[PDB]
Amino acid sequence: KLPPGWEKAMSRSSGRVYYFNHITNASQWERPSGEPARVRCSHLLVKHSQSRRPSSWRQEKITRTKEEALELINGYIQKIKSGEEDFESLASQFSDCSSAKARGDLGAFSRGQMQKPFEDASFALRTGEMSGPVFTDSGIHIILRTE
Ligand SMILES: Cc1nccn1-c1ccccc1N
Repeated sequence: KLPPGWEKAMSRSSGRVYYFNHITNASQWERPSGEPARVRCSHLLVKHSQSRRPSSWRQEKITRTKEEALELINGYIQKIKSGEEDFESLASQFSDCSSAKARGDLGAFSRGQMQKPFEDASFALRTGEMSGPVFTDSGIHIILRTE
């Protein structure tokens, strides 16, 4: 079939085939094109009441539900994909991570350093590709592979 991690899917609303990556939670209409020692990523984190540390520079007590966090992530993904908003702008304004002040940049990293779902998505993204919602003990991430 297609590159590993990817599967064919059917749009429930249009009937048109699309492609879904179960490692990055990315989805796209085009058939996907197709590992490095290190990747560089940015991310936009939305925490929730069950986050390992439910606090952030935005909010001393994060109280939103996981469902509310996922809805916020979904909305940010929509605006990034439509081009109304840039990833970096939304990360700076709304990421519950200290990296928000760096437009979400986390720098480069190897396997072994980040939380596993984040690492797997990061290394499965192509350069310049953005993830779907990625879930970790920290909360819910939108990941952008920059290198
Ligand atoms: C995938 C999903 N849909 C609604 C809520 N969540 C969710 C959010 C955070 C952690 C786990 C889960 N299941």
